[PDB]
Order: sequence, then C-alpha cells, then structure tokens
Amino acid sequence: EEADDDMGFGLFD
Repeated sequence: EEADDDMGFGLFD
C-alpha cells in the first residue's frame, strides 16, 4: 500500500 507521504500516528498507525 502507498502511504510514504510523511504520515503515521493515532489514526491509521
């Protein structure tokens, strides 16, 4: 899955 756009926390982590 593509999600390497600066993101990762309490939401989809």
